[PDB]
Amino acid sequence: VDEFSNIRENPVTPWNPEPSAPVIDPTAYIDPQASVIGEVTIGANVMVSPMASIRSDEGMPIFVGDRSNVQDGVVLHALETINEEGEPIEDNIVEVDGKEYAVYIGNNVSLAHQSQVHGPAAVGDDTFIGMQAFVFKSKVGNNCVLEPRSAAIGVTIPDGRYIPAGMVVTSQAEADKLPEVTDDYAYSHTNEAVVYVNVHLAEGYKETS
Amino acid sequence: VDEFSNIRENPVTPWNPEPSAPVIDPTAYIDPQASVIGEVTIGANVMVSPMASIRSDEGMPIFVGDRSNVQDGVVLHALETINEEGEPIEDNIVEVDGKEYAVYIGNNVSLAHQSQVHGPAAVGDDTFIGMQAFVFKSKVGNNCVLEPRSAAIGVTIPDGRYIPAGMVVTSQAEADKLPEVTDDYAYSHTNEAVVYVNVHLAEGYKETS
Amino acid sequence: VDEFSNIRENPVTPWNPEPSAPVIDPTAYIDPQASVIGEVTIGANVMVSPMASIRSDEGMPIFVGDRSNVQDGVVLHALETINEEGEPIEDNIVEVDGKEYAVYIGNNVSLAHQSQVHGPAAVGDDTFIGMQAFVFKSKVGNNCVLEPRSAAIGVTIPDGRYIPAGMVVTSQAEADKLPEVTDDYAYSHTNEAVVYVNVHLAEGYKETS
Ligand SMILES: [Zn+2]
Ligand SMILES: [Zn+2]
Ligand SMILES: [Zn+2]
Repeated sequence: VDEFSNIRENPVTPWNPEPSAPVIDPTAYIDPQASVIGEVTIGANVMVSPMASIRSDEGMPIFVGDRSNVQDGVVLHALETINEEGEPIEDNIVEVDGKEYAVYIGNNVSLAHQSQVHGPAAVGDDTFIGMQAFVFKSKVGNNCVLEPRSAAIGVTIPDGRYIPAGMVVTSQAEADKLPEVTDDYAYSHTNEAVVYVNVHLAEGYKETS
Repeated sequence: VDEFSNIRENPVTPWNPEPSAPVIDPTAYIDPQASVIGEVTIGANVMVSPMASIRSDEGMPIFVGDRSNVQDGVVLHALETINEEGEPIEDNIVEVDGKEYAVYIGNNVSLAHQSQVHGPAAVGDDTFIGMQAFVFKSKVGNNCVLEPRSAAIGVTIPDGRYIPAGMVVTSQAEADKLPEVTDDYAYSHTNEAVVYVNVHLAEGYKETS
Repeated sequence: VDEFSNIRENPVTPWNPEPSAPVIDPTAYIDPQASVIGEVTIGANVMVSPMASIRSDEGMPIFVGDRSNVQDGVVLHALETINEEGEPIEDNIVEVDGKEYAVYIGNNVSLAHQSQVHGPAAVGDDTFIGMQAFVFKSKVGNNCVLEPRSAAIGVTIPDGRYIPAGMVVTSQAEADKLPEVTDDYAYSHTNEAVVYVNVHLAEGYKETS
């Protein structure tokens, strides 16, 4: 009757000679119905909600910074980062200040319910990635806001910008023209409130396990 | 090897002094791979499918009426409903005839696969919320239809209207102009059939547990 | 403390006199946190990822061909295929060369993370169904590409075409006009690489169980 572990090593594959187990800070809370697999780093005070799936078995590594949250049904996965010659595929590798990642999720970042960040991708600190939104082959700057159902594919979202709900951004020209987050923007304080809440949820939930 | 309960209390937090466990009608069926947490009310004959996540740990309470269904990977969650003074945040509280809710899902409502209703939100009786659709900060009337991939954010959808597939409705002006459901509309009988089916699935599945 | 099986029979219902258990090739890998229910056929070398839900309890049967993959949070489900007279509802039945299915997923097909194929539907061989995409009441040909967040509802996508990211195709006229996949198209080699990877992941993961 379905006996198993939800935090585990990635399997041996032609691009993964030696398996890795997730490296998770004692202060992070991983829901029992979340799945965390392979070459993953999870930082302090991170909340991982039911049904999230963080799978570092193809592209690796996948890093989630401190005080960030990975909400219900969020998926983190990436395109192959090493070839057949054990050759790093640089096109599928993201570089975040001297360190290489398949997926890099910064500090104080919110991955809201049912969103997905697929590598190669980087999401900078204090950014809110909206409900059902999508990031793939992109670098989202810090202090950004992806409204619900927006997407960034193959682009760089400059620091401090936002993507209106439903908008799919596929070109650098359009990413260059995004609106700026200002004090009066409707999602201007959303991330700070969410981060506050989720740090407190992680602690509350750690006291139930 | 991952030992746990999928129906459980919310954690103690600064806004939740005392934990609550879900209140679920004996005739509802909660799939073993669904997650139901915290201040939740689930009505009679409700079917909750694999991978759904109903989490009342921030905004609360979350109510699902009789004969409604919460399909695979559907997420129900809400913005904080109480502040730091144990102060009710009225902007994040929905009012459904004398009673206050973070998320209110009426009777005979279908939350189709991978949709999401995030509070503050109310969905009126006999409404079909389409596959992958999204409701957030909105009141959807009764006898409505959100086609697949449609969304209602920050609006009121009048009774008897529908939102074409893919359409993101963010303004009251646009919500005011939605088309009416008529006998010949393609989704006119969709909800009644779905409700019929899911009430019967709940009973069938209850006989397997 | 939540004791259960993730691969199981569908329940007895008015349209399902006798329950069926999934028929899964020994070489397929079904993640322990995936759910597979009812009248399902899973072919060889298929990888089913965490949080996927394949549920054949309404419309049936649901078939997934050899060397195909059903990624994280993907949902497969279908509209009722038999009435009250045990009457086959031909409108909700798809025909794939002499055999009838509620959902037919061909060989070497990739159902990428958080996508969904809802029957009646057929997806032809070597097609990539993008992240968060949607197929419902449609026949997607072989060698197609649904980019991330695209959708096909009520149409036939001819062989060798693609749907740009975010595009919702609801009419045969628009499906007739889709662009062709060519050697230089950005997703032209995507499916073959994904299929290669997932066949190898299935084998790797089978060696961990
Ligand atoms: Zn992937
Ligand atoms: Zn939420
Ligand atoms: Zn369905």
